[PDB]
Amino acid sequence: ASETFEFQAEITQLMSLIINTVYSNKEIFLRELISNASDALDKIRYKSLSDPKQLETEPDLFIRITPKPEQKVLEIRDSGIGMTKAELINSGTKAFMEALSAGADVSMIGQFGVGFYSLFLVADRVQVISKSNDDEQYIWESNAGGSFTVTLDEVNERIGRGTILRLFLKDDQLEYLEEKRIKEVIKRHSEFVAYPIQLVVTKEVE
Ligand SMILES: CC(C)NCCCn1c(Sc2cc3c(cc2Br)OCO3)nc2c(N)ncnc21
Repeated sequence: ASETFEFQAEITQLMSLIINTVYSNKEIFLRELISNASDALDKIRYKSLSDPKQLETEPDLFIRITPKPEQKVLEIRDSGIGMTKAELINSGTKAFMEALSAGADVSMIGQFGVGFYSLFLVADRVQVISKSNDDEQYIWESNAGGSFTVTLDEVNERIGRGTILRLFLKDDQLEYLEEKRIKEVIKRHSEFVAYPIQLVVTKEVE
């Protein structure tokens, strides 16, 4: 039983714009999601200052990137604060689009507070799987269209705490499934992240 919701008008506009743009430096999406992951980790860590038990659901603070080639999927996981069903369901958007019209580089998206949407530069569908200490695990899904769904999660691996951004990459952006490519993008735009960034690589035994 999934629930469907309509996106705020400006958001639907932003997604269409991003998923269709021919912008050339699409790799910036990884910088933005890692940044958001880092932000969520900061949150749970700061919250744990006066409520240590909050960390018990998942003691390790990390950002993990897992390419799943067979499915043409790239996952960006963090053991941050997570999001409840209400948070997933419920700006900076309009001002950013106006900046874009004037010539601003798409890479400024994060400074406008909407960097999450840069994922549509390399993917045409996304599932945000999240588990907040305050709610059950839920799945938020969008295909850049005007509506998104939120479903109680009974199909994905249990997240102790945190969020998984599961990107369904576009057929021409499959390079982001490659370990070599992924590393260089990370090393290039995320040198000062306080959390370990783990890359999960699958290698056939010799
Ligand atoms: C204070 C509040 C306005 N910040 C919201 C940040 C939402 N968010 C984001 S950005 C985001 C996430 C969404 C979303 C919109 C955004 Br923007 O709808 C689908 O889930 N990434 C997060 C993450 N990795 N962990 C926890 N929260 C995350």
